Amino acid sequence: DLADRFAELERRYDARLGVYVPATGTTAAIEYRADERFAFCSTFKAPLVAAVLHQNPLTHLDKLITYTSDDVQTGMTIGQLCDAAIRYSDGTAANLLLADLGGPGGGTAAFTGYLRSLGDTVSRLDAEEPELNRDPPGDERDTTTPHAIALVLQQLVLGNALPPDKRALLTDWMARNTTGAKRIRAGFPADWKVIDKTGTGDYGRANDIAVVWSPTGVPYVVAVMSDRAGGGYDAEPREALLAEAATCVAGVLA
Amino acid sequence: DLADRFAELERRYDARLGVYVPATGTTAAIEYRADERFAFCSTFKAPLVAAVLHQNPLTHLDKLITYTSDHVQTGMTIGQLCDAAIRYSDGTAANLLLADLGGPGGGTAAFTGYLRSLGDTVSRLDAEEPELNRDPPGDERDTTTPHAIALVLQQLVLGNALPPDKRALLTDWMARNTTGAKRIRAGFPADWKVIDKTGTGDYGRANDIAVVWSPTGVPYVVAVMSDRAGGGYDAEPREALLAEAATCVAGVLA
Repeated sequence: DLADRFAELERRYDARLGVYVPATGTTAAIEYRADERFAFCSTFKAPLVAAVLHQNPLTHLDKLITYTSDDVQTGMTIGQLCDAAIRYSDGTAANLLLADLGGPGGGTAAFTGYLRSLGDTVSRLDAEEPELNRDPPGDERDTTTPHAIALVLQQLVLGNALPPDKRALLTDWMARNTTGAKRIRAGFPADWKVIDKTGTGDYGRANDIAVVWSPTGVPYVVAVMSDRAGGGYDAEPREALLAEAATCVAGVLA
Repeated sequence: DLADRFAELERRYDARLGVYVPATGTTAAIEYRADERFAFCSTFKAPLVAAVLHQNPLTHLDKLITYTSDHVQTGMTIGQLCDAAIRYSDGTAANLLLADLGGPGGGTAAFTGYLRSLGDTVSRLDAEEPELNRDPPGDERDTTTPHAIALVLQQLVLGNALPPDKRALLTDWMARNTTGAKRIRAGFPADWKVIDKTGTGDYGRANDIAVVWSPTGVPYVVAVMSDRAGGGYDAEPREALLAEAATCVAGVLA
């Protein structure tokens, strides 16, 4: 019935839609293709910043980054990179943050390890920007699931994965995100608070992961993922699909 | 007529609009506040990439970025930074390229010097990302003019500021830009080619610089710049102002 409404959205937007909202005390979980794999695209940048915060003292956020270009001091701090990675979905920033995690594969293994540390046994990051938005449909590389990513985001924002000060930094960056106004945010009434991280890619990929707070003060975690493989590489992402999906979710949580 | 239409746009969008289109064989120049200063915002990224290309052999584009704390190789080269800076308007990429061009603290001077070398005596870059989008209205720092930036872009894409292979790289990156669909592109009919670089910032700043080709093969250079200083730091940029301005321009060039 809710399932029937999501199926109608898929029909209307010629798309595959995935939704997960964890249960609360007064609401059942919402799950639609929740264990199907979808490309992360830029949604990984929210947990990425969490990983960097967790692995380092707060002072590290003041570290001005340096690099070498022989197959150099910059004016950029890790904190500035965290801000850019979330609020502007800056890919180069994410690549530098991944490298800051250390380990093999530019930090992709370390990031995947951080997710494992949060009990996410499903998600994987294999490549970095820009390739991670460009895997063909069906490729498991660089994917998560609505279910997986929702439970990660829940621990980060609502749980204890980060101490309070670090948690506040992540929450604020997500709260001031500039890219999500036409996705989950558009589907929830204005008196709900929404913090989010978007993701977009080829094959009509459009994602948004959010923590929303009802007027009554109840937090919910909403993960919506979509793609349009029927259109091939050039399929247009449909933000309005995510907004409409968010509206269905809101109607159930109201 | 045209000046009156731009004035009306300013009134309707509560904004300051600047326009410059160089003359061609069959068309008069278009100029509206063309010599007034506006913040570059990310528009500087196109000339930035030209500067790096000019000062280096094409082999430089293959140089890898290694993040250093004391070494973590990224999957990123100078070429990929060029692609990111222009197509995704990556600020972090721009900052790395500024460092590549002038060294630590020297990129902005090197960039300004490059513009001087192209005969642009007006523009200046003083800060890096993100500060360069944040100067108070009336600060001359980090500004160009529609007139200045149009003539720079003309030399880069249509002139011989760059040798053919380098020129082709810059043109292609601009051609595949993902961020400008609602600005100049939105004002020109679909059978016109549009390559562009956008810029957005605080105080309602929204810019776009483009080279457009008519179906008959005639190139025009279009620079549109806007801000909403009266609304203060948080004023919303209005993309539709740029699209409308572009539509007026297109109607005159058709």
